[PDB]
Amino acid sequence: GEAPNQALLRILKETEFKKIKVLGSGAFGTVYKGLWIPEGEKVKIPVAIKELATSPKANKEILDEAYVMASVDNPHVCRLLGICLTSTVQLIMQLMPFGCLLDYVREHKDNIGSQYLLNWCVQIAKGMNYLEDRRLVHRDLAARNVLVKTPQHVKITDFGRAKLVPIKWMALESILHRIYTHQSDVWSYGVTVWELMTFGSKPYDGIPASEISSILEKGERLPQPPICTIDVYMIMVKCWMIDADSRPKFRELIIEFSKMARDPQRYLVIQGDERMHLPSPTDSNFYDMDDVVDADEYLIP
Ligand SMILES: Cc1nc2cnc(Nc3ccnc(N4CC[C@@](C)(C(N)=O)C4)n3)cc2n1C(C)C
Repeated sequence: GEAPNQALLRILKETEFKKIKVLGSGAFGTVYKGLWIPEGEKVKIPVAIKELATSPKANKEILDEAYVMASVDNPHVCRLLGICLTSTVQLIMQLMPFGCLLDYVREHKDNIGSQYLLNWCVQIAKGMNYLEDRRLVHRDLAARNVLVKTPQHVKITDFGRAKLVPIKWMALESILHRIYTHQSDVWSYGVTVWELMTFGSKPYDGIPASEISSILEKGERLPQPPICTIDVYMIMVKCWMIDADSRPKFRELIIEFSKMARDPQRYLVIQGDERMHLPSPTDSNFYDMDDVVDADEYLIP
């Protein structure tokens, strides 16, 4: 029927890695900043360790996420580095030093220009088009689930809902009939773009989740962000059509945003644009430090 999933689930020893500090704590559990020094490899890989109370059902949920996360390999998608079989069960992931895009745009508004915004859109569309190739429906795309490796490199994450509720990011078919397609992820992509273009605003702020279904049914949509030209807003609007097949395809979104990213100032109007600066790996003290290699450069055992 379908193609066999030959992905390798890597089991890592507790002694092979160390927890440095806590990066975040939520519904899932706690994420730690860590270092992974494999076997006798003379490498130090900066990692993020996701950790869970212990219950059999919670372990199933974390192992389902590990399954999906180990099954992906794309420059714009977060891959699972391995798992550690403690009583708790820990997921070892790539350290994304700048955290989530949502908090990033909120904290750096005064230094984010049209080039970065448009490049981010291209990058998310690429990651999403890859998930579509792998026949994978995300079911939770949002600016909080896009992580920042460097200000110039972002990746899609959170496969806790990914298959083969976040109302304000969902397509109408999903809210009304629990239908989830790749075109339903396109609706979520539209909202994510709106979150970036507004510098991290909350979609439909003050409006309760039960009112959203009616609001969308009537024909109401998220407003035009002040920096958006009709060109960019038209794209957002198309991702929010009632007819799923009328919405753009991710491959088309790559093309559309790429054309626009070649002339950013023509599509986004930002006060003091281009005079803006963000940390680049060509900056002083951007990075013991000896033998530190990024996960993207550390391949196989
Ligand atoms: C503040 C912060 N700094 C981070 C550095 N690196 C990662 N690394 C990764 C890589 C892939 N996936 C994830 N996780 C974080 C928790 C997750 C379940 C989610 N909802 O974003 C996916 N973290 C996550 C980081 N965070 C989280 C808590 C948003």
